[PDB]
Amino acid sequence: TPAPSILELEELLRAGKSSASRVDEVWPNLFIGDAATANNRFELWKLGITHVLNAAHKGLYAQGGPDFYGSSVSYLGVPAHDLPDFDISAYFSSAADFIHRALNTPGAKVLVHSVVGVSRSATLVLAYLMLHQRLSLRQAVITVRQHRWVFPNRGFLHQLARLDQQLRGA
Repeated sequence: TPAPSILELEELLRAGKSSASRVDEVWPNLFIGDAATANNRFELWKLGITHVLNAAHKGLYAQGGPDFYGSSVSYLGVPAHDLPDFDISAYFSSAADFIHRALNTPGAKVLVHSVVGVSRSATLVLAYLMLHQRLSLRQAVITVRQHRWVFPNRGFLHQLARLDQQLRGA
């Protein structure tokens, strides 16, 4: 079965959740959210978030230790731009390892976020699902789309389909 075309991807992406929420659990203890969500440390505390992957990080790519004040014990900042020519695939492995290590830690919960929680953040979660949860791209999309409306840009879609080809041997 070949990897899906961009057109097919986009049709898969539009079929799921008609919903606007700021943050959604899309896989056990794994959340995708927006900037508003990431910038309210009290609500992250209420949610039980222990690990934060900012897919729209401003600055150099960087990991962080525990938050000066907040509940977060570990931060990863991926300085992606939401552009089709941006090489987000360079961060798939490191982002996916961060997520994996956290979800294999009893009691941890991970929030991956970006400005609107639609493209940069979802792209990394899709790659995680493919890398570590044995899912094809289509299956990663079907998984996520039930719980949040997501829509990686076409450049990112290409990169995820390349990854789907590499992992499955097309």
